[PDB]
Amino acid sequence: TPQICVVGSGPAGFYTAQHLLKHHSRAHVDIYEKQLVPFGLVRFGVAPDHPEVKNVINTFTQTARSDRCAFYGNVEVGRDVTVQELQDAYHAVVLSYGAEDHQALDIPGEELPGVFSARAFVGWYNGLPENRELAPDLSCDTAVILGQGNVALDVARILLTPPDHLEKTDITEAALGALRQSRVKTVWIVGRRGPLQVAFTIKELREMIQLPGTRPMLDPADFLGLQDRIKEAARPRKRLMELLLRTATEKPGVEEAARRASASRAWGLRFFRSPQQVLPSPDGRRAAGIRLAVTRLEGIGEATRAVPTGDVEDLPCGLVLSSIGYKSRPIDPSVPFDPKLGVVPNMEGRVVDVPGLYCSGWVKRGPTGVITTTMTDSFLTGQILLQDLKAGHLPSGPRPGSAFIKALLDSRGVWPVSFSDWEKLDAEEVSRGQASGKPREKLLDPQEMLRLLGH
Ligand SMILES: Cc1cc2nc3c(=O)[nH]c(=O)nc-3n(C[C@H](O)[C@H](O)[C@H](O)COP(=O)(O)OP(=O)(O)OC[C@H]3O[C@@H](n4cnc5c(N)ncnc54)[C@H](O)[C@@H]3O)c2cc1C
Ligand SMILES: NC(=O)c1ccc[n+]([C@@H]2O[C@H](COP(=O)([O-])OP(=O)(O)OC[C@H]3O[C@@H](n4cnc5c(N)ncnc54)[C@H](OP(=O)(O)O)[C@@H]3O)[C@@H](O)[C@H]2O)c1
Repeated sequence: TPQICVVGSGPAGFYTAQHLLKHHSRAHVDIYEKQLVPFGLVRFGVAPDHPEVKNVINTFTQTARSDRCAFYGNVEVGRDVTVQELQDAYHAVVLSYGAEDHQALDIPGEELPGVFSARAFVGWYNGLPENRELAPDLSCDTAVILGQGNVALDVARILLTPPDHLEKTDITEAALGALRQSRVKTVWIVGRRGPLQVAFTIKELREMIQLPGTRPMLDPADFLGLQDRIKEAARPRKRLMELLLRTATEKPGVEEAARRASASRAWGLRFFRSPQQVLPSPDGRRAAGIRLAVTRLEGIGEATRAVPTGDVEDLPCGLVLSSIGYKSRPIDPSVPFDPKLGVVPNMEGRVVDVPGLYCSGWVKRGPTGVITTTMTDSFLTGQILLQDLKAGHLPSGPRPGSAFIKALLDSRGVWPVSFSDWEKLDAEEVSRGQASGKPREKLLDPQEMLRLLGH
């Protein structure tokens, strides 16, 4: 009986466990997670107004209910148990811990109150325990978001959606409250390159264009030479550039021009600007604006880069959301790590120079890609592992698995959360939502969570 374990319970951990159980009839798989509950970014990242994306949880639940799979919540690898200890107890270990940081802006004024990263803002409305006291100040009337990817569109969208539409979703009661009292009425999404280089996709661009109660603000002159610099383009991108182009140079209708007429809120895209400094309010207590540098594009195809002209533009606002990407961090200094790419160095999932040690997901390929991309790349890691198994390259001797790790957890006084234990937490979340008609009301205090379980 082979013993294997995974580090992290988001999509890379679970899709890696499903492949192993299906193609090896006796292997046992244990999954370790630092949060008390499973699923990663499917629960704490995907927006609450996107319930259909979260349906992969059903396939995860089936994997976890199998008799050769076990879950161990509330365990922080590299702190409560080290990577070397798991390497000694199992025949193989799979690092799937994602990317827990945000890329920093690194400019004068970033520390001023009213400045936040998108990732801290998303964790706030999604119920991630460490951000439950974020208390963003929504009493200003303008918000500026830096960077143009799908993450930037999701915070602009929760900021501008009429609060009643968010009513029946799983958003936090506390975040819902605060959005009801917000004065934010204008949102700007600022990029350093031009339209041709945006990072978001079409389903997401189109929901923004149609968001009830709002209107779009695109400038006609940023869009010159578009419809020509896109002759040779492939279906995907060209379609996207024509939705942006339509929306920015074509006359609405009698109805659509009137929807735009009575809308209390507005959102716009800005091009050729780069974050230079956050401006302080007269007495310094908060943020009052952002000073952007003017830029010009030099280079060809993908590979184009933005260069500065020497000019500047000051933009007033009371809320700055930094959305220029996430980033992985080293977990345990015994583990290799490349600080330039933000990944664990590897060759098709094999950690460089570390027999028995593998990787899956964002920590294996970088912090980009959707759930389906994470899924199939995880299937690849699992194939390489099972072939290394069958050919005899893993420890050819009996290994204890959880019998040994559980003895250490006990001694250090760490209480692991099992899947049946999650089934209970899950049920309490469901009944707590029953009165307000939400699918659930998320539990946010770890201490209370442990209490509801009997400790
Ligand atoms: C805001 C946002 C919205 C997104 N929306 C979509 C969408 O709508 N559609 C889509 O298809 N994709 C979306 N994605 C992308 C999707 O989230 C990723 O493709 C996917 O979750 C990456 O999976 P992962 O397993 O690598 O990592 P993650 O999901 O991050 O999971 C890593 C897991 O490891 C745990 N962990 C971390 N450190 C440790 C440690 N030391 N010990 C133990 N456990 C640890 C984390 O707590 C977590 O549970 C979104 C991403 C973000 C950020
Ligand atoms: N529905 C979905 O499928 C979905 C939904 C949400 C999230 N996700 C995914 O999850 C992943 C993470 O996304 P993400 O939005 O945070 O990142 P992303 O997609 O890579 O976009 C990052 C942005 O920040 C910019 N940038 C980088 N450094 C900058 C700097 N120092 N100053 C200014 N701008 C800077 C980039 O501009 P530049 O282009 O010039 O460099 C780019 O606009 C993506 O793969 C996203 O697609 C998917």
